[PDB]
Amino acid sequence: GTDRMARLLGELLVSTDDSGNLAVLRTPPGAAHYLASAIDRAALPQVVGTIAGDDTILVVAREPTTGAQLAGMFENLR
Amino acid sequence: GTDRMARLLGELLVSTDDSGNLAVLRTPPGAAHYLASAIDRAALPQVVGTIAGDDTILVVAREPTTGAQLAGMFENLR
Amino acid sequence: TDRMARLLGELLVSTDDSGNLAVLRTPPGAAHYLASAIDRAALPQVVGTIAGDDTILVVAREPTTGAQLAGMFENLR
Amino acid sequence: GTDRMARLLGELLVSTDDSGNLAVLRTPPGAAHYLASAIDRAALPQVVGTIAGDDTILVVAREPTTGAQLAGMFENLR
Amino acid sequence: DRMARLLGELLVSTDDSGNLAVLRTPPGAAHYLASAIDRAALPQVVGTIAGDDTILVVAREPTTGAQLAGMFENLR
Amino acid sequence: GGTDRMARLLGELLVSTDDSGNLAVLRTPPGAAHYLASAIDRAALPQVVGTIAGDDTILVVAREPTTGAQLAGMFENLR
Ligand SMILES: NC(=[NH2+])NCCC[C@H](N)C(=O)O
Ligand SMILES: NC(=[NH2+])NCCC[C@H](N)C(=O)O
Ligand SMILES: NC(=[NH2+])NCCC[C@H](N)C(=O)O
Ligand SMILES: NC(=[NH2+])NCCC[C@H](N)C(=O)O
Ligand SMILES: NC(=[NH2+])NCCC[C@H](N)C(=O)O
Ligand SMILES: NC(=[NH2+])NCCC[C@H](N)C(=O)O
Repeated sequence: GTDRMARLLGELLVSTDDSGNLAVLRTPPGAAHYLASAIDRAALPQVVGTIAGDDTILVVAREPTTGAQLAGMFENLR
Repeated sequence: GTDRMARLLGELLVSTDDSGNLAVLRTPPGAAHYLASAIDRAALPQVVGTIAGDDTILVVAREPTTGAQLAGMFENLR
Repeated sequence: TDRMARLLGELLVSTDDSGNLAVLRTPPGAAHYLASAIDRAALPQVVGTIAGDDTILVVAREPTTGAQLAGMFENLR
Repeated sequence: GTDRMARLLGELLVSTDDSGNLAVLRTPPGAAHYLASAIDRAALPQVVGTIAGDDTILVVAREPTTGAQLAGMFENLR
Repeated sequence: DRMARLLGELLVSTDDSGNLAVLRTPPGAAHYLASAIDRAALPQVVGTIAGDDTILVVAREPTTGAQLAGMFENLR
Repeated sequence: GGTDRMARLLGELLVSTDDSGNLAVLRTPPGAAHYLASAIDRAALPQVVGTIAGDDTILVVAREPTTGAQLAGMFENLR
Protein backbone atom coordinates (compact mmCIF):
# COMPACT_ATOMS: atom_id res chain seq x y z
CA GLY A 1 0.00 0.00 0.00
CA THR A 2 2.47 2.64 1.24
CA ASP A 3 5.25 1.05 -0.76
CA ARG A 4 3.33 1.30 -4.05
CA MET A 5 2.54 4.95 -3.18
CA ALA A 6 6.16 5.83 -2.36
CA ARG A 7 7.38 4.42 -5.67
CA LEU A 8 4.96 6.66 -7.58
CA LEU A 9 6.17 9.82 -5.82
CA GLY A 10 9.47 9.53 -7.67
CA GLU A 11 7.88 10.05 -11.09
CA LEU A 12 4.64 11.81 -10.15
CA LEU A 13 5.54 14.35 -7.44
CA VAL A 14 6.76 17.55 -9.06
CA SER A 15 6.65 19.57 -5.83
CA THR A 16 4.99 19.91 -2.44
CA ASP A 17 3.78 22.93 -0.49
CA ASP A 18 1.23 23.52 2.29
CA SER A 19 -1.13 25.89 4.00
CA GLY A 20 -2.71 25.18 7.35
CA ASN A 21 -4.31 21.67 7.40
CA LEU A 22 -3.55 21.14 3.66
CA ALA A 23 -0.67 19.54 1.72
CA VAL A 24 -0.70 20.71 -1.90
CA LEU A 25 0.98 18.18 -4.22
CA ARG A 26 1.82 19.10 -7.83
CA THR A 27 2.10 16.39 -10.47
CA PRO A 28 2.68 16.25 -14.22
CA PRO A 29 -0.39 17.28 -16.24
CA GLY A 30 -3.16 14.73 -15.92
CA ALA A 31 -1.46 12.67 -13.21
CA ALA A 32 -3.34 13.95 -10.14
CA HIS A 33 -5.95 11.19 -10.01
CA TYR A 34 -3.40 8.42 -10.43
CA LEU A 35 -1.13 9.65 -7.61
CA ALA A 36 -4.21 10.51 -5.43
CA SER A 37 -5.55 6.95 -5.96
CA ALA A 38 -2.28 5.52 -4.60
CA ILE A 39 -2.34 7.88 -1.62
CA ASP A 40 -6.01 6.88 -0.81
CA ARG A 41 -5.15 3.19 -1.11
CA ALA A 42 -2.21 3.60 1.34
CA ALA A 43 -4.76 4.82 3.92
CA LEU A 44 -2.22 6.90 5.88
CA PRO A 45 -3.41 7.71 9.43
CA GLN A 46 -2.24 11.31 8.78
CA VAL A 47 -4.55 11.74 5.80
CA VAL A 48 -8.28 12.44 6.11
CA GLY A 49 -8.72 12.25 2.35
CA THR A 50 -7.63 13.68 -1.00
CA ILE A 51 -9.18 15.56 -3.88
CA ALA A 52 -7.40 15.38 -7.23
CA GLY A 53 -7.81 18.06 -9.92
CA ASP A 54 -5.62 17.66 -13.01
CA ASP A 55 -2.06 18.51 -11.90
CA THR A 56 -2.77 19.30 -8.24
CA ILE A 57 -3.89 17.19 -5.28
CA LEU A 58 -5.21 18.57 -1.98
CA VAL A 59 -4.29 16.19 0.81
CA VAL A 60 -6.30 16.97 3.94
CA ALA A 61 -4.28 16.39 7.13
CA ARG A 62 -5.84 14.59 10.09
CA GLU A 63 -5.46 16.87 13.13
CA PRO A 64 -3.00 17.44 14.84
CA THR A 65 -0.80 16.70 11.81
CA THR A 66 -0.29 19.89 9.81
CA GLY A 67 -0.17 20.29 6.06
CA ALA A 68 3.53 21.29 6.44
CA GLN A 69 4.27 18.01 8.23
CA LEU A 70 2.37 15.96 5.60
CA ALA A 71 4.27 17.81 2.84
CA GLY A 72 7.60 16.89 4.55
CA MET A 73 6.41 13.29 4.80
CA PHE A 74 5.79 13.10 1.02
CA GLU A 75 9.09 14.84 0.27
CA ASN A 76 10.98 12.34 2.37
CA LEU A 77 9.34 9.35 0.62
CA ARG A 78 10.12 10.68 -2.91
CA GLY B 1 -33.12 21.16 -3.00
CA THR B 2 -32.84 19.99 0.67
CA ASP B 3 -35.05 16.82 0.33
CA ARG B 4 -33.38 15.59 -2.88
CA MET B 5 -29.99 16.20 -1.22
CA ALA B 6 -31.08 14.15 1.80
CA ARG B 7 -32.24 11.28 -0.42
CA LEU B 8 -28.88 11.31 -2.27
CA LEU B 9 -26.84 11.47 0.96
CA GLY B 10 -28.76 8.33 2.00
CA GLU B 11 -27.84 6.62 -1.27
CA LEU B 12 -24.29 7.83 -1.93
CA LEU B 13 -22.62 8.86 1.32
CA VAL B 14 -20.12 6.15 2.32
CA SER B 15 -18.49 8.14 5.17
CA THR B 16 -17.83 11.58 6.64
CA ASP B 17 -14.75 13.03 8.30
CA ASP B 18 -13.32 16.51 8.75
CA SER B 19 -10.34 18.76 9.22
CA GLY B 20 -10.34 22.48 10.09
CA ASN B 21 -13.04 24.23 8.05
CA LEU B 22 -13.55 21.18 5.72
CA ALA B 23 -16.02 18.31 5.74
CA VAL B 24 -14.67 15.38 3.71
CA LEU B 25 -17.47 13.22 2.22
CA ARG B 26 -16.68 9.85 0.60
CA THR B 27 -18.90 8.35 -2.09
CA PRO B 28 -18.74 5.24 -4.29
CA PRO B 29 -16.23 5.68 -7.22
CA GLY B 30 -17.53 8.23 -9.75
CA ALA B 31 -20.49 9.44 -7.65
CA ALA B 32 -18.85 12.58 -6.11
CA HIS B 33 -20.01 15.04 -8.81
CA TYR B 34 -23.65 13.95 -8.71
CA LEU B 35 -23.83 14.15 -4.94
CA ALA B 36 -21.89 17.44 -4.85
CA SER B 37 -24.35 18.85 -7.38
CA ALA B 38 -27.21 18.00 -4.94
CA ILE B 39 -25.38 19.75 -2.07
CA ASP B 40 -24.71 22.88 -4.16
CA ARG B 41 -28.39 23.02 -5.13
CA ALA B 42 -29.56 22.77 -1.48
CA ALA B 43 -27.69 26.09 -0.87
CA LEU B 44 -27.07 25.34 2.84
CA PRO B 45 -26.41 28.44 4.98
CA GLN B 46 -23.32 26.87 6.60
CA VAL B 47 -21.74 25.84 3.23
CA VAL B 48 -19.48 28.12 1.23
CA GLY B 49 -19.01 25.70 -1.64
CA THR B 50 -18.01 22.24 -2.71
CA ILE B 51 -15.45 20.53 -4.96
CA ALA B 52 -15.99 16.97 -6.17
CA GLY B 53 -13.11 14.68 -7.17
CA ASP B 54 -13.98 11.09 -8.08
CA ASP B 55 -14.97 9.47 -4.77
CA THR B 56 -14.43 12.44 -2.43
CA ILE B 57 -16.18 15.80 -1.97
CA LEU B 58 -14.62 18.72 -0.05
CA VAL B 59 -17.36 20.82 1.48
CA VAL B 60 -16.12 24.22 2.74
CA ALA B 61 -17.81 25.32 6.03
CA ARG B 62 -18.94 28.89 6.52
CA GLU B 63 -17.63 30.21 9.86
CA PRO B 64 -18.55 29.83 12.66
CA THR B 65 -19.45 26.27 11.59
CA THR B 66 -16.42 23.96 11.61
CA GLY B 67 -15.65 21.01 9.32
CA ALA B 68 -16.62 18.69 12.16
CA GLN B 69 -19.98 20.39 12.76
CA LEU B 70 -20.61 20.37 8.98
CA ALA B 71 -19.67 16.65 8.75
CA GLY B 72 -21.96 15.89 11.72
CA MET B 73 -24.86 17.57 9.93
CA PHE B 74 -24.21 15.41 6.81
CA GLU B 75 -23.61 12.27 8.87
CA ASN B 76 -27.06 12.70 10.49
CA LEU B 77 -28.58 12.01 7.01
CA ARG B 78 -26.23 9.17 6.07
CA THR C 1 -0.86 37.72 -15.56
CA ASP C 2 -3.44 39.40 -17.78
CA ARG C 3 -4.42 36.17 -19.49
CA MET C 4 -5.80 35.46 -15.99
CA ALA C 5 -7.38 38.95 -15.81
CA ARG C 6 -9.14 38.46 -19.16
CA LEU C 7 -10.57 35.13 -17.96
CA LEU C 8 -11.65 36.55 -14.59
CA GLY C 9 -13.80 39.05 -16.53
CA GLU C 10 -15.12 36.29 -18.77
CA LEU C 11 -15.58 33.51 -16.18
CA LEU C 12 -15.64 34.73 -12.55
CA VAL C 13 -19.29 34.47 -11.45
CA SER C 14 -18.60 35.20 -7.77
CA THR C 15 -15.99 34.95 -5.03
CA ASP C 16 -16.28 33.80 -1.43
CA ASP C 17 -13.87 32.55 1.23
CA SER C 18 -13.31 30.54 4.34
CA GLY C 19 -10.13 30.39 6.43
CA ASN C 20 -7.17 29.88 4.08
CA LEU C 21 -9.43 29.21 1.05
CA ALA C 22 -10.79 31.44 -1.65
CA VAL C 23 -13.80 29.86 -3.35
CA LEU C 24 -14.32 30.99 -6.97
CA ARG C 25 -17.44 30.19 -8.94
CA THR C 26 -17.53 29.90 -12.73
CA PRO C 27 -20.10 28.84 -15.36
CA PRO C 28 -20.56 25.05 -15.54
CA GLY C 29 -17.49 23.37 -17.05
CA ALA C 30 -15.28 26.42 -16.95
CA ALA C 31 -13.44 25.91 -13.62
CA HIS C 32 -10.40 24.08 -15.10
CA TYR C 33 -9.94 26.75 -17.76
CA LEU C 34 -9.96 29.64 -15.28
CA ALA C 35 -7.84 27.68 -12.78
CA SER C 36 -5.24 26.98 -15.50
CA ALA C 37 -4.73 30.75 -16.03
CA ILE C 38 -4.47 31.35 -12.28
CA ASP C 39 -1.82 28.57 -12.03
CA ARG C 40 0.04 30.11 -14.96
CA ALA C 41 -0.01 33.57 -13.30
CA ALA C 42 1.99 32.00 -10.37
CA LEU C 43 0.87 34.48 -7.72
CA PRO C 44 3.22 34.65 -4.69
CA GLN C 45 0.35 34.32 -2.24
CA VAL C 46 -1.33 31.37 -4.01
CA VAL C 47 -0.12 27.91 -2.97
CA GLY C 48 -2.17 26.16 -5.65
CA THR C 49 -5.61 25.61 -7.08
CA ILE C 50 -7.96 22.68 -7.50
CA ALA C 51 -10.72 23.01 -10.10
CA GLY C 52 -14.01 21.02 -10.01
CA ASP C 53 -16.75 21.74 -12.60
CA ASP C 54 -18.04 25.20 -11.60
CA THR C 55 -15.94 25.83 -8.46
CA ILE C 56 -12.22 26.48 -7.82
CA LEU C 57 -10.51 26.29 -4.42
CA VAL C 58 -7.52 28.63 -4.29
CA VAL C 59 -5.21 27.85 -1.36
CA ALA C 60 -3.77 30.99 0.29
CA ARG C 61 -0.09 31.11 1.36
CA GLU C 62 0.29 31.83 5.10
CA PRO C 63 -0.41 34.43 6.44
CA THR C 64 -2.58 35.59 3.47
CA THR C 65 -6.26 34.70 4.08
CA GLY C 66 -8.87 33.41 1.63
CA ALA C 67 -10.81 36.68 2.06
CA GLN C 68 -7.72 38.58 0.91
CA LEU C 69 -7.28 36.34 -2.13
CA ALA C 70 -10.96 36.77 -2.96
CA GLY C 71 -10.63 40.58 -2.87
CA MET C 72 -7.51 40.35 -5.08
CA PHE C 73 -9.47 38.41 -7.71
CA GLU C 74 -12.29 40.98 -7.61
CA ASN C 75 -9.58 43.65 -8.00
CA LEU C 76 -7.98 42.10 -11.09
CA ARG C 77 -11.25 41.40 -12.86
CA GLY D 1 -24.49 -6.28 -11.91
CA THR D 2 -26.74 -5.49 -14.85
CA ASP D 3 -29.54 -5.41 -12.23
CA ARG D 4 -27.72 -2.65 -10.31
CA MET D 5 -27.18 -0.51 -13.41
CA ALA D 6 -30.76 -1.06 -14.61
CA ARG D 7 -32.24 0.35 -11.41
CA LEU D 8 -30.24 3.58 -11.98
CA LEU D 9 -31.84 4.19 -15.38
CA GLY D 10 -35.11 5.84 -14.25
CA GLU D 11 -33.12 8.48 -12.43
CA LEU D 12 -29.92 8.76 -14.47
CA LEU D 13 -30.82 8.01 -18.07
CA VAL D 14 -32.24 11.26 -19.50
CA SER D 15 -32.10 9.97 -23.11
CA THR D 16 -30.31 7.60 -25.49
CA ASP D 17 -29.21 8.08 -29.08
CA ASP D 18 -26.70 6.53 -31.46
CA SER D 19 -24.40 6.98 -34.44
CA GLY D 20 -22.37 4.16 -36.05
CA ASN D 21 -20.64 2.00 -33.45
CA LEU D 22 -21.62 4.47 -30.66
CA ALA D 23 -24.45 4.85 -28.14
CA VAL D 24 -24.70 8.36 -26.64
CA LEU D 25 -26.31 8.29 -23.16
CA ARG D 26 -27.41 11.62 -21.60
CA THR D 27 -27.61 11.96 -17.82
CA PRO D 28 -28.31 14.75 -15.31
CA PRO D 29 -25.43 17.19 -14.67
CA GLY D 30 -22.50 15.36 -12.97
CA ALA D 31 -24.03 11.89 -13.24
CA ALA D 32 -21.99 10.65 -16.28
CA HIS D 33 -19.29 8.90 -14.17
CA TYR D 34 -21.90 7.55 -11.71
CA LEU D 35 -23.93 5.80 -14.46
CA ALA D 36 -20.84 4.83 -16.49
CA SER D 37 -19.20 3.11 -13.50
CA ALA D 38 -22.35 0.93 -13.17
CA ILE D 39 -22.30 0.12 -16.93
CA ASP D 40 -18.58 -0.82 -16.68
CA ARG D 41 -19.24 -3.05 -13.68
CA ALA D 42 -22.10 -4.80 -15.59
CA ALA D 43 -19.39 -6.03 -17.99
CA LEU D 44 -21.75 -6.31 -20.99
CA PRO D 45 -20.40 -8.42 -23.85
CA GLN D 46 -21.68 -5.88 -26.42
CA VAL D 47 -19.73 -2.97 -24.79
CA VAL D 48 -16.01 -2.48 -25.51
CA GLY D 49 -15.76 0.48 -23.13
CA THR D 50 -17.27 3.77 -21.96
CA ILE D 51 -16.06 7.36 -21.48
CA ALA D 52 -17.95 9.58 -19.06
CA GLY D 53 -17.97 13.36 -19.53
CA ASP D 54 -20.25 15.30 -17.22
CA ASP D 55 -23.77 14.81 -18.60
CA THR D 56 -22.92 12.48 -21.51
CA ILE D 57 -21.45 8.97 -21.73
CA LEU D 58 -20.06 7.48 -24.95
CA VAL D 59 -20.59 3.73 -24.96
CA VAL D 60 -18.54 1.94 -27.59
CA ALA D 61 -20.34 -1.09 -29.13
CA ARG D 62 -18.49 -4.41 -29.68
CA GLU D 63 -18.90 -5.48 -33.28
CA PRO D 64 -21.31 -6.93 -34.59
CA THR D 65 -23.55 -4.86 -32.22
CA THR D 66 -24.28 -1.30 -33.55
CA GLY D 67 -24.71 1.91 -31.54
CA ALA D 68 -28.43 1.83 -32.35
CA GLN D 69 -28.77 -1.70 -30.95
CA LEU D 70 -26.88 -0.76 -27.78
CA ALA D 71 -29.14 2.33 -27.36
CA GLY D 72 -32.20 0.08 -27.65
CA MET D 73 -30.78 -2.26 -25.05
CA PHE D 74 -30.36 0.52 -22.47
CA GLU D 75 -33.83 1.92 -23.29
CA ASN D 76 -35.23 -1.59 -22.83
CA LEU D 77 -33.58 -1.88 -19.42
CA ARG D 78 -34.91 1.47 -18.15
CA ASP E 1 -21.83 32.40 -23.87
CA ARG E 2 -22.45 31.23 -27.35
CA MET E 3 -20.75 28.53 -29.37
CA ALA E 4 -20.38 30.99 -32.30
CA ARG E 5 -18.15 33.26 -30.13
CA LEU E 6 -16.32 30.53 -28.23
CA LEU E 7 -15.18 28.47 -31.28
CA GLY E 8 -12.76 31.22 -32.25
CA GLU E 9 -11.48 31.74 -28.69
CA LEU E 10 -11.22 28.06 -27.70
CA LEU E 11 -10.36 25.99 -30.79
CA VAL E 12 -6.78 24.86 -31.30
CA SER E 13 -7.76 22.51 -34.16
CA THR E 14 -10.63 20.65 -35.80
CA ASP E 15 -10.25 17.24 -37.42
CA ASP E 16 -12.35 14.20 -38.04
CA SER E 17 -12.60 10.43 -38.41
CA GLY E 18 -15.72 8.53 -39.48
CA ASN E 19 -18.78 9.84 -37.58
CA LEU E 20 -16.62 11.97 -35.23
CA ALA E 21 -15.48 15.54 -35.20
CA VAL E 22 -12.42 15.81 -32.92
CA LEU E 23 -11.92 19.27 -31.45
CA ARG E 24 -8.86 20.32 -29.49
CA THR E 25 -8.92 23.24 -27.05
CA PRO E 26 -6.28 24.79 -24.79
CA PRO E 27 -5.63 22.81 -21.53
CA GLY E 28 -8.73 22.54 -19.37
CA ALA E 29 -11.12 24.25 -21.86
CA ALA E 30 -12.78 21.10 -23.33
CA HIS E 31 -15.88 21.14 -21.07
CA TYR E 32 -16.41 24.89 -21.42
CA LEU E 33 -16.45 24.68 -25.24
CA ALA E 34 -18.43 21.43 -25.18
CA SER E 35 -21.09 23.05 -22.94
CA ALA E 36 -21.53 25.80 -25.63
CA ILE E 37 -21.88 23.19 -28.40
CA ASP E 38 -24.44 21.24 -26.29
CA ARG E 39 -26.44 24.45 -25.76
CA ALA E 40 -26.36 25.31 -29.50
CA ALA E 41 -28.60 22.24 -29.96
CA LEU E 42 -27.39 21.53 -33.51
CA PRO E 43 -29.69 19.04 -35.34
CA GLN E 44 -26.70 17.22 -36.85
CA VAL E 45 -25.01 16.66 -33.43
CA VAL E 46 -26.01 13.54 -31.44
CA GLY E 47 -23.92 14.68 -28.45
CA THR E 48 -20.52 15.79 -27.17
CA ILE E 49 -18.03 14.28 -24.69
CA ALA E 50 -15.20 16.47 -23.27
CA GLY E 51 -11.95 15.33 -21.68
CA ASP E 52 -9.43 18.04 -20.75
CA ASP E 53 -8.32 19.48 -24.07
CA THR E 54 -10.25 17.28 -26.48
CA ILE E 55 -13.94 17.02 -27.40
CA LEU E 56 -15.56 14.24 -29.44
CA VAL E 57 -18.60 15.50 -31.28
CA VAL E 58 -20.81 12.68 -32.56
CA ALA E 59 -22.33 13.31 -36.03
CA ARG E 60 -25.94 12.35 -36.61
CA GLU E 61 -26.30 9.95 -39.57
CA PRO E 62 -25.88 10.59 -42.46
CA THR E 63 -23.80 13.70 -41.59
CA THR E 64 -20.12 12.78 -41.35
CA GLY E 65 -17.49 13.96 -38.85
CA ALA E 66 -15.72 15.74 -41.73
CA GLN E 67 -18.95 17.69 -42.40
CA LEU E 68 -19.29 18.68 -38.72
CA ALA E 69 -15.60 19.50 -38.44
CA GLY E 70 -15.89 21.75 -41.51
CA MET E 71 -18.71 23.69 -39.86
CA PHE E 72 -16.76 24.13 -36.59
CA GLU E 73 -13.66 25.08 -38.58
CA ASN E 74 -15.45 27.69 -40.71
CA LEU E 75 -16.98 29.44 -37.67
CA ARG E 76 -13.60 29.97 -35.95
CA GLY F 1 11.57 12.09 -25.95
CA GLY F 2 7.79 12.01 -26.62
CA THR F 3 7.43 8.59 -28.22
CA ASP F 4 9.76 6.89 -25.70
CA ARG F 5 7.91 8.32 -22.70
CA MET F 6 4.66 7.08 -24.29
CA ALA F 7 6.17 3.63 -24.91
CA ARG F 8 7.24 3.46 -21.25
CA LEU F 9 3.84 4.49 -19.88
CA LEU F 10 1.98 2.04 -22.13
CA GLY F 11 3.83 -0.85 -20.51
CA GLU F 12 3.26 0.58 -17.06
CA LEU F 13 -0.38 1.74 -17.39
CA LEU F 14 -2.15 -0.46 -19.96
CA VAL F 15 -4.49 -2.99 -18.39
CA SER F 16 -5.92 -4.04 -21.79
CA THR F 17 -6.44 -2.87 -25.38
CA ASP F 18 -9.45 -3.39 -27.68
CA ASP F 19 -11.09 -1.66 -30.64
CA SER F 20 -14.25 -0.78 -32.49
CA GLY F 21 -14.24 0.74 -35.97
CA ASN F 22 -11.99 3.83 -36.02
CA LEU F 23 -11.40 3.62 -32.21
CA ALA F 24 -8.77 1.89 -30.09
CA VAL F 25 -10.06 1.50 -26.55
CA LEU F 26 -7.34 1.47 -23.91
CA ARG F 27 -7.98 0.55 -20.27
CA THR F 28 -5.80 1.75 -17.34
CA PRO F 29 -5.87 1.41 -13.58
CA PRO F 30 -8.43 3.71 -11.88
CA GLY F 31 -7.50 7.36 -12.35
CA ALA F 32 -4.59 6.80 -14.75
CA ALA F 33 -6.42 7.54 -18.05
CA HIS F 34 -5.42 11.21 -18.32
CA TYR F 35 -1.74 10.63 -17.58
CA LEU F 36 -1.46 7.89 -20.23
CA ALA F 37 -3.52 9.89 -22.70
CA SER F 38 -1.24 12.94 -22.13
CA ALA F 39 1.81 10.91 -23.17
CA ILE F 40 -0.01 9.61 -26.25
CA ASP F 41 -1.07 13.18 -27.14
CA ARG F 42 2.56 14.39 -26.68
CA ALA F 43 3.94 11.59 -28.93
CA ALA F 44 1.83 13.19 -31.71
CA LEU F 45 1.53 9.99 -33.79
CA PRO F 46 0.71 10.79 -37.37
CA GLN F 47 -2.10 8.12 -37.36
CA VAL F 48 -3.86 9.37 -34.19
CA VAL F 49 -6.43 12.16 -34.75
CA GLY F 50 -6.69 12.67 -30.99
CA THR F 51 -7.55 11.06 -27.68
CA ILE F 52 -10.11 11.55 -24.99
CA ALA F 53 -9.56 10.21 -21.41
CA GLY F 54 -12.22 9.36 -18.81
CA ASP F 55 -11.10 7.85 -15.50
CA ASP F 56 -9.82 4.42 -16.47
CA THR F 57 -10.56 4.42 -20.21
CA ILE F 58 -9.07 6.17 -23.23
CA LEU F 59 -10.46 6.39 -26.77
CA VAL F 60 -7.79 6.85 -29.42
CA VAL F 61 -9.35 8.04 -32.71
CA ALA F 62 -7.54 6.57 -35.76
CA ARG F 63 -6.77 8.69 -38.79
CA GLU F 64 -8.32 7.17 -41.92
CA PRO F 65 -7.42 4.72 -43.40
CA THR F 66 -5.72 3.40 -40.25
CA THR F 67 -8.22 1.40 -38.19
CA GLY F 68 -8.92 1.16 -34.43
CA ALA F 69 -7.66 -2.44 -34.53
CA GLN F 70 -4.30 -1.39 -36.09
CA LEU F 71 -3.68 1.31 -33.43
CA ALA F 72 -4.77 -1.08 -30.66
CA GLY F 73 -2.35 -3.72 -31.93
CA MET F 74 0.45 -1.16 -32.01
CA PHE F 75 -0.34 -0.05 -28.43
CA GLU F 76 -0.69 -3.65 -27.18
CA ASN F 77 2.73 -4.53 -28.51
CA LEU F 78 4.43 -1.62 -26.91
CA ARG F 79 3.53 -3.07 -23.49
N1 LIG G 1 -5.23 21.10 -17.88
C1 LIG G 1 -5.82 21.61 -16.77
N2 LIG G 1 -7.03 21.16 -16.43
N3 LIG G 1 -5.23 22.59 -16.09
C2 LIG G 1 -5.78 23.28 -14.91
C3 LIG G 1 -5.49 22.61 -13.58
C4 LIG G 1 -6.23 23.38 -12.45
C5 LIG G 1 -5.90 22.90 -11.03
N4 LIG G 1 -4.45 23.14 -10.73
C6 LIG G 1 -6.26 21.43 -10.87
O1 LIG G 1 -5.34 20.58 -10.94
O2 LIG G 1 -7.44 21.08 -10.64
N1 LIG H 1 -10.45 6.52 -9.73
C1 LIG H 1 -9.91 7.59 -9.19
N2 LIG H 1 -9.93 8.73 -9.89
N3 LIG H 1 -9.40 7.54 -7.95
C2 LIG H 1 -8.71 8.65 -7.28
C3 LIG H 1 -9.56 9.65 -6.47
C4 LIG H 1 -8.66 10.72 -5.84
C5 LIG H 1 -9.41 11.64 -4.84
N4 LIG H 1 -9.95 10.83 -3.71
C6 LIG H 1 -10.59 12.29 -5.55
O1 LIG H 1 -11.72 11.85 -5.35
O2 LIG H 1 -10.43 13.22 -6.31
N1 LIG I 1 -22.18 19.41 -13.29
C1 LIG I 1 -21.56 19.15 -12.15
N2 LIG I 1 -20.51 18.36 -12.17
N3 LIG I 1 -21.97 19.74 -11.02
C2 LIG I 1 -21.38 19.51 -9.70
C3 LIG I 1 -20.28 20.50 -9.32
C4 LIG I 1 -19.80 20.10 -7.88
C5 LIG I 1 -18.74 21.02 -7.30
N4 LIG I 1 -19.28 22.38 -7.09
C6 LIG I 1 -17.56 21.11 -8.25
O1 LIG I 1 -17.43 22.11 -8.97
O2 LIG I 1 -16.73 20.19 -8.29
N1 LIG J 1 -21.05 21.19 -16.80
C1 LIG J 1 -20.40 20.72 -17.86
N2 LIG J 1 -19.19 20.13 -17.69
N3 LIG J 1 -20.97 20.78 -19.06
C2 LIG J 1 -20.30 20.32 -20.29
C3 LIG J 1 -20.57 18.87 -20.68
C4 LIG J 1 -19.82 18.52 -21.98
C5 LIG J 1 -20.13 17.10 -22.54
N4 LIG J 1 -21.58 16.95 -22.90
C6 LIG J 1 -19.70 16.06 -21.53
O1 LIG J 1 -20.55 15.57 -20.77
O2 LIG J 1 -18.51 15.71 -21.45
N1 LIG K 1 -3.81 17.52 -18.70
C1 LIG K 1 -4.39 16.45 -19.23
N2 LIG K 1 -5.38 15.83 -18.57
N3 LIG K 1 -3.94 15.99 -20.40
C2 LIG K 1 -4.43 14.80 -21.07
C3 LIG K 1 -5.64 15.08 -22.01
C4 LIG K 1 -6.08 13.72 -22.58
C5 LIG K 1 -7.17 13.75 -23.67
N4 LIG K 1 -6.71 14.48 -24.88
C6 LIG K 1 -8.39 14.43 -23.13
O1 LIG K 1 -8.51 15.64 -23.35
O2 LIG K 1 -9.24 13.76 -22.49
N1 LIG L 1 -14.34 5.85 -10.84
C1 LIG L 1 -14.92 6.12 -12.01
N2 LIG L 1 -15.01 7.37 -12.42
N3 LIG L 1 -15.41 5.11 -12.75
C2 LIG L 1 -16.15 5.27 -14.01
C3 LIG L 1 -15.31 5.32 -15.28
C4 LIG L 1 -16.26 5.62 -16.48
C5 LIG L 1 -15.60 5.47 -17.85
N4 LIG L 1 -14.96 4.11 -18.01
C6 LIG L 1 -14.54 6.54 -17.97
O1 LIG L 1 -13.37 6.23 -17.78
O2 LIG L 1 -14.82 7.72 -18.19
